[PDB]
Amino acid sequence: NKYKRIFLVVMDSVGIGEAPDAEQFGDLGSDTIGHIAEHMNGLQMPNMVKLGLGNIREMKGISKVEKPLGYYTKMQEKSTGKDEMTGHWEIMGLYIDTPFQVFPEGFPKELLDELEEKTGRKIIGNKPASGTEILDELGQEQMETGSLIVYTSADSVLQIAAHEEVVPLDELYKICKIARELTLDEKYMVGRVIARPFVGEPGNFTRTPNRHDYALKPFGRTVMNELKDSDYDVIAIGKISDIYDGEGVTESLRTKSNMDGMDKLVDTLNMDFTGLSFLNLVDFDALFGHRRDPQGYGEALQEYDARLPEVFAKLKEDDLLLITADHGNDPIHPGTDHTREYVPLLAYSPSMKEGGQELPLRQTFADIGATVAENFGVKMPEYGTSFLNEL
Ligand SMILES: [Mn+2]
Ligand SMILES: [Mn+2]
Ligand SMILES: [Mn+2]
Repeated sequence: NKYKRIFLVVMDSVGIGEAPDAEQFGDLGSDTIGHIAEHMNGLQMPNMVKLGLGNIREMKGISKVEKPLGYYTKMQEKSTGKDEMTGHWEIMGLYIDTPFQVFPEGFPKELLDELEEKTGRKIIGNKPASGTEILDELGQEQMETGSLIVYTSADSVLQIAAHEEVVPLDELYKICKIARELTLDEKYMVGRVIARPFVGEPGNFTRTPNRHDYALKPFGRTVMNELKDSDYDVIAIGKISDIYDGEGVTESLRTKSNMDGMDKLVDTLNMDFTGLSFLNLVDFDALFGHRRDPQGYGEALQEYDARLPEVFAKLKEDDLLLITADHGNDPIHPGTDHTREYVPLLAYSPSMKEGGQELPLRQTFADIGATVAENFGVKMPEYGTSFLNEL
């Protein structure tokens, strides 16, 4: 092995400017990091700058350095969609023709009609909403009628809420399984169906930890699958295990925040493993990008950057750190959807004594997957070109 451990960090939604095909998606002008930097009157990310973020692209407060710690370039998404699954699945060596859909105006009547026909239940709601908002509005009617509250987020999900005393958990799970079957259809391709049971009285409803998720497996065996099958460790941190529906995962560490994500990364640095530690920092996307909150997004990026020196200190000569993103989600852009953007790529090992250089632009996110596979001597993915030898 060239490297014994690879630490892969997806800064979720942290895009570095509109991709060549951004027009198709209505994403002309999109620039996640750049617009955040302008909002902040300069972003304070000195550690990402030291790695060479500014060498990829100069933005307000983010300048190039003469000697970046590691190698740098950006990646272009090759798959059709810009959704949560597509980006991650491509990173791990796939190509995804069929995008997952989002539903800013709610689900098509055809889909909801079939769900009603199959379940014998009425559906109410059918809108994007937080768990709290939707229960405040509809919790009581749901309790009184035995209907189903169906709602969505800004991502590709169909959520079904029902009071635990009115709809038994096992019946709610059965319904979600029906909904999962109906949404494997490119007319309304849903990434994840989520059971959202709740308890309480009107004006005091709370969602319970009896949530169950119904996700799709990646459309192909991934580099994670190949690592696991070759007896390597694959440690998933945050939503990673969920994103891949556990495929190729040997250990999964739940996280509650970006700072907690960095704590778990540090935990894995302290573990003797051989293979991949794979972190998703999701706050950027979930709390700030979708909510179009550039101030909060900027603060989160500064908080993340300040955690990096400890990571640098713990990396060994045979460790490789890869930092990237999965799509954009520009907090100063119309609507609530992701933006089609290039993503940054930083590749650092303390064994890089002369520092790094610019890499050729990665024509698919799958170049990460290919690099990981080549490093560990496992079957190469169908897509992606390794940059291992460039490091
Ligand atoms: Mn757009
Ligand atoms: Mn994402
Ligand atoms: Mn998202």
